[PDB]
Amino acid sequence: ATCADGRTTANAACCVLFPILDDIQENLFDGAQCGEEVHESLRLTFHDAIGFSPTLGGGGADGSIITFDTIETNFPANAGIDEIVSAQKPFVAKHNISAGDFIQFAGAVGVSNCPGGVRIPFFLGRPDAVAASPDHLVPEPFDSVDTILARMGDAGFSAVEVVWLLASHSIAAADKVDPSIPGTPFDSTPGVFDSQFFIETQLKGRLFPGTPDNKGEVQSPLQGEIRLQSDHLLARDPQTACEWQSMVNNQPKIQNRFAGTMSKMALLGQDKSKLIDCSDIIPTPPALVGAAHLPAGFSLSDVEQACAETPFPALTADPGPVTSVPPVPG
Ligand code: HEM
Ligand SMILES: [Ca+2]
Ligand SMILES: [Ca+2]
Repeated sequence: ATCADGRTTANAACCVLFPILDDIQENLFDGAQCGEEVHESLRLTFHDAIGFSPTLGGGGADGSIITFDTIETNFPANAGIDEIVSAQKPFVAKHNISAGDFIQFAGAVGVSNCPGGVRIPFFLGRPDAVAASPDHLVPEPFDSVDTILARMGDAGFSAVEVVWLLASHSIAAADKVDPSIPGTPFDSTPGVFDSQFFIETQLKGRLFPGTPDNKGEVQSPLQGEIRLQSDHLLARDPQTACEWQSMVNNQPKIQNRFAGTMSKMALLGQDKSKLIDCSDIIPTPPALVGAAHLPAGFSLSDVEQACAETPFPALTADPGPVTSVPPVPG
């Protein structure tokens, strides 16, 4: 098909996405950058989609977190999501796609702006949300590993799929875990979709980057990096540790598994055969920058080996003394 301005797409319903793409790239993502709004938009894909259970209910990736914002943004597990919901709302109102479609589209577009990123398949045609998600369907960083894995399992994901989705934490920061240090990333490269998250979570902890005693947090290996309790434990648990380690220095696996599992997440509560493929709209991401490494000052002895089948790979360390990670600009 050929759209209004001459750009082409396989299925013509998808032409509606071109003006939306242009608009969000300029006016939501600050000129196609991999920064705070991209990261928050990716977080939103999960907080919308995971509100799905075959028995507890919820419509999954249905836009409910926007349409029923006054209910959902008040769930404890959704703390801080109100900012990005408020930012996306006027875009949904202005454009001609459902809220569910918009959230997944914006996430996919955003990930495609990040160096090292991947093109996530994107489907059009989710109907409007019917009801708010039930509460207590979004995992929390202080939930037991088995609780997180069961919740994700209930939604349809294997333990290895949870690991692949958590590649998202390679382009990610926290504002509410430790409110004294908002914008503190989960890896040293929050502007690059890379394996540093999987590496740096495997290191022995050293310090709290801000205050002690925050729920859902444990010690981090680096000033200016924060470590979730859940991420600490998933890197070490027998169900997930070998898969976690397998991501290290394997950019093509990170990309391919993230794209496939994000597609599956984007379709929770939906039927792919009742939607239209608009994957060819997503831009081509920039190339990976940087290579897999231990942080400056670290060595292999600082890695906590938790995969029983295979030792952690030796990686070279950046040169020089231990440095600290800059926060993500708000
Ligand atoms: C498996 C269980 C998960 C837990 C317990 C978890 C927990 C968290 C927490 C506590 C934060 C910080 C929020 C704040 O204080 O500002 C966060 C951020 C984030 N999460 Fe996860 N998460 C999980 C899975 C995922 C998944 C599957 C995705 C996929 C999209 C995702 C994407 C993100 C992103 C991109 C951010 C960064 C937001 C920003 O930088 O503005 N998370 N996550
Ligand atoms: Ca939802
Ligand atoms: Ca990264």
